[PDB]
Amino acid sequence: SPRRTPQSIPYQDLPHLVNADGQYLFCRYWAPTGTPKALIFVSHGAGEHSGRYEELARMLMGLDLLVFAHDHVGHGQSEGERMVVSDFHVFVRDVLQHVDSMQKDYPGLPVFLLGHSMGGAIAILTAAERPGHFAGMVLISPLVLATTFKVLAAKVLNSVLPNLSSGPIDSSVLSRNKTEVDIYNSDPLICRAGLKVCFGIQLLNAVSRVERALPKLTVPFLLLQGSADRLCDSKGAYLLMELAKSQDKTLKIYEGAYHVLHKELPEVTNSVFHEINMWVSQRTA
Ligand SMILES: O=C1CC[C@@H](CCC(=O)N2CCC(COc3ccc(F)cc3Cl)CC2)N1
Ligand SMILES: [Cl-]
Repeated sequence: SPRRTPQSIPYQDLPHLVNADGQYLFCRYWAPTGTPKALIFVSHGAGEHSGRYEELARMLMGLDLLVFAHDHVGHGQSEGERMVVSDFHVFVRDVLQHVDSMQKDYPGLPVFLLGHSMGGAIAILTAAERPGHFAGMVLISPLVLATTFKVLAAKVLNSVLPNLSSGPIDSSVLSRNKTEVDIYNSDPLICRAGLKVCFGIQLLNAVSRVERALPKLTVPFLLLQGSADRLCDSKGAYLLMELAKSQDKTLKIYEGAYHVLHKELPEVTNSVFHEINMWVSQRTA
């Protein structure tokens, strides 16, 4: 019996790769016609999948970039227990595998990363693991940072039952655009389950690792952040601008905006799209 997605579609029918753990990841490509100027991997966030970057990805392909992506393990059309991972580094390992593959097939080309939220944390750790290799990083409200005993309490019963959950990601604080909160609450590829303690700990490892990595980054980046984000605190973006050694770093703050700036009120989203577009054009031209 052919291996199937968690939505029972056979992987022989979809673009895919197999990770070091023997798991199938669903892959997604937007290739320009004629020869590409650069490569860019798009790294999605927690609960979501590659499909949510359709718009951004089409805009990047339109600047003649080869845009590729995959669903992280335990997300989207990829394999694994939903929103669980053996160590956060699996995600980074899997991005590097996909990047190394794409580079083999398009040698010469600069490679960029775009990440949102958890996908931004993965973007940072990926660049930090191959210092000097990435041409640029586009970070949309990356996970860079919530109490002390809830931290200490987690790893206590991470031994007992780590399959206990806290609340789901609260969808009302995702975007002031209610159409996009509706779309989020409707997408059958989005896992809206509670946050498992075991996943909660990996997210804490990620935060911890990202903070140790910040002082070591040199990669150019564009950092977009909402001031009223209840999921990834604005202070994290300020901290990344403080600690990164990158000679080429830009912060744009969207006053009042929630977490998902690429799916916000259209004044914000159109700005987000325009800024990413200008910043990538200037660095591929
Ligand atoms: O378009 C979209 C749809 C989905 C959204 C992205 C969501 C995403 O990736 N999140 C948001 C929640 C954040 C929770 O963080 C923690 C939770 C518990 C914990 F114990 C320690 C941490 Cl650090 C992690 C990252 N954007
Ligand atoms: Cl890691």
